[PDB]
Amino acid sequence: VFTTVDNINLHTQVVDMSMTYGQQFGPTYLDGADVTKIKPHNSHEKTFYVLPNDDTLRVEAFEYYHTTDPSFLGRYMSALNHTKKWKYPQVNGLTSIKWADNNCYLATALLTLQQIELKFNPPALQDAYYRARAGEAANFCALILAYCNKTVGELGDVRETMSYLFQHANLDSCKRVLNVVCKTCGQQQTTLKGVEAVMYMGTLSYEQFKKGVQIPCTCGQATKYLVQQESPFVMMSAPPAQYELKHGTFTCASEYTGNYQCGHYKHITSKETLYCIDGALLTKSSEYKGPITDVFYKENSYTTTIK
Ligand SMILES: Cc1ccc(OCCN(C)C)cc1C(=O)N[C@H](C)c1cc(-c2cnn(C)c2)cc(-c2cnn(C(C)C)c2)c1
Ligand SMILES: [Cl-]
Ligand SMILES: [Cl-]
Ligand SMILES: [Cl-]
Ligand SMILES: [Cl-]
Ligand SMILES: [Zn+2]
Ligand SMILES: [Zn+2]
Ligand SMILES: [Zn+2]
Ligand SMILES: [Zn+2]
Ligand SMILES: [Zn+2]
Repeated sequence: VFTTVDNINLHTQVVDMSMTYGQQFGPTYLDGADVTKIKPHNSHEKTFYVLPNDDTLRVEAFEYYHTTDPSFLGRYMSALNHTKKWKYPQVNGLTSIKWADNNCYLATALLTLQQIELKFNPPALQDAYYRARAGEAANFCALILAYCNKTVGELGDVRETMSYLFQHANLDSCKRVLNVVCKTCGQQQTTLKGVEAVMYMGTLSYEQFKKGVQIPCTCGQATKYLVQQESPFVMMSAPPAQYELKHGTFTCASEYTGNYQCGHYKHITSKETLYCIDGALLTKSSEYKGPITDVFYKENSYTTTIK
């Protein structure tokens, strides 16, 4: 019998058939199911996931997941019991998810991550991220739910899910410098780094951010524009409104229709033409107009031209 916390460093233990796994190993999981109350069986003699009970397992658990929350393995194994049953079709060369248990926001996020450049700091996230691009995205979706502290069936927001994931990614080299102009106060330059340098809530178009956005001032309206952007991408979010998506001006977008929270997501991507991925469904179009809430753009190093 093998016990592990990372499926890498395995620990071989000797088991019997009298006591259950709970008494011998603590809460133990096979695949995604809970074999805590289940007694050992013949075909079980394989590797089992156990909650860390010593310092060696606690250290290995942090090295793989970068978390010390004792409930993390439980939330992760509970989500995996559903995600392993989902279907992950290949739509337009991308891995999507067939609709199941309100996974519309998870599918839009999964398709978005396969199109932007991202390096995850937790090794467990990075390893499953690679398998997700290759078609095996069950572990990756389950880990996303665990890190975001969300459960299967819960209604998720794509912008909130991306932000949670961005905080577990290497965005240290990302830098955004803004300039807020105000006729009374003057000019103030602010520098953002990391997660805050790649996301903005207000407008959907990256060009309006470069031209200037009407932002309030402490004295009372100013204008904020982008001076310099050094990031592999930018995420522009705005409340759901009708927007015009043109081929070649963006990478991918998030469509939200329906009421607040209990609504549905769809993924729009710009290839040789505009593609609409709704789980397992694909529709193409030369132009698009609909309710868009998130737009992702590509970037490397931008520097403004206004004094
Ligand atoms: C699907 C879903 C799941 C979870 C969730 O959790 C939010 C709670 N969270 C704070 C923890 C939200 C959503 C969700 O509805 N998302 C969508 C994208 C959404 C729709 C609407 C909206 C308004 N009218 N109608 C008919 C729809 C408004 C907005 C909106 C507005 N302003 N903001 C910014 C500033 C925070 C966002 C977001
Ligand atoms: Cl960490
Ligand atoms: Cl992390
Ligand atoms: Cl609202
Ligand atoms: Cl772009
Ligand atoms: Zn970490
Ligand atoms: Zn389910
Ligand atoms: Zn299920
Ligand atoms: Zn002012
Ligand atoms: Zn849905």
